[PDB]
Amino acid sequence: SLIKKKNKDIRIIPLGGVGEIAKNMYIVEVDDEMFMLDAGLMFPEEMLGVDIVIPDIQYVIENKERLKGIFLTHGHEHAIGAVSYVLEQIDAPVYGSKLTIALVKEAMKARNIKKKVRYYTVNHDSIMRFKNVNVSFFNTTASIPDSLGVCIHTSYGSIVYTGEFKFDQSLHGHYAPDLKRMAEIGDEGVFALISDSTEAEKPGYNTPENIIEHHMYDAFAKVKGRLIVSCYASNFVRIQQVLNIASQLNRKVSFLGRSLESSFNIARKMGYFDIPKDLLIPINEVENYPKNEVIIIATGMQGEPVEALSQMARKKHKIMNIEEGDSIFLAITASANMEVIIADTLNELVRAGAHIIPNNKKIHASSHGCMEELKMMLNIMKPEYFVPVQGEFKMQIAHAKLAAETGVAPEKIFLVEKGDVISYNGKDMILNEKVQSGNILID
Repeated sequence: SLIKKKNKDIRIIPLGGVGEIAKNMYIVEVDDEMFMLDAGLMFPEEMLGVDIVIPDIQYVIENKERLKGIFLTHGHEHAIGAVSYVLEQIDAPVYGSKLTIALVKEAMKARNIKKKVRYYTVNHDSIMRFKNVNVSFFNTTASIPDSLGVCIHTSYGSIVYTGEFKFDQSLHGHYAPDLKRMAEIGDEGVFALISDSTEAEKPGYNTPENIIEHHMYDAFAKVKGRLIVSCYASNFVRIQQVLNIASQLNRKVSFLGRSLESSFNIARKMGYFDIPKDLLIPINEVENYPKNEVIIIATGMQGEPVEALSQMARKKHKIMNIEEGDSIFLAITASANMEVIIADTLNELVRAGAHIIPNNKKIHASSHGCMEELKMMLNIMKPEYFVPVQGEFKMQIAHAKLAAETGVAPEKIFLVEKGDVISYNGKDMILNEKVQSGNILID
């Protein structure tokens, strides 16, 4: 009764999501308990013959008896696309919001994996208790609803992992952030913040979605023929905007691609979308309408939209191809991994006689916090140590500069590569070890 248990050693190890924006996976150890935070995929970067890339988890396998859980922040492919592959190697519980869990189950069914999985749905009131720590959660604002940040409580203070977030006052309901809970976490004491760097190079605030939606309306109103929208199947913000605008322009909407069809059906049943009746049509009926009465939302059979758009542009798609006069709206976050395929696909679309709605100040990728939003998270959390993740190295550097601006000690900011081990022993935080890391190519 007189002795309280107290934590001694911490390790933080990125296995994916640094040096890239995708395949996020962060291992946190507190003494003899290990936690996996996200388990994403990345679509192939000239990688020929690859469908997806997932993190090498050999370090976790070597230590698997200590893995107490996989905690999933949100249902983007870059956060959950590797989960089924992880579960074929190791049997640990999977914690996530009601939507994230439903999406993981759909992935397991799609790969016909029959193994018993221990899912545990959490929300912002859940506190998961382990031997060494407790884990709590808080709502964030992502491009998919029901996203959660993760807070691992230790005797040194909390280890906070944000996942994807932005601060946008126009997003409410299942996108509303837990600002008061975040402030309480910061006030109680944050030992380490692990935060999203994807848009850390961009000044200001990301554009609010109400303004993006109005600009999408203006652009789509000018489209004289068919409109093809290319986005991730997880981009529920964009999908909802397209549905709203379609109804206002007297266009029908149809989906092209397996992951979109499944994610939408799941989410619609769960009540996540506002859908006018008679808006949606099956893809086989699109040819029956005048061109200026249709919007097609297209993603890869796997959820990678640019490859499907390239197939359509080159008249190689199995179901539906681009025709001269089509207009295209491509909604995707830029990365080093995607820039060649994006450039080539845009060229192919122009050669096919399609019109490209610009990627400019009026409309552009608007998820992930820009500099001021990242500073806001830093100022709320007031971390002792800071580990920028979810980005290429230049994005991590930009984010580290923001942390120093908000007052994090520069010697307490760690710039990590895949397989690096940050460790703390109650005295010093060090980066003095590496573990195995790398890319597993799935065909």
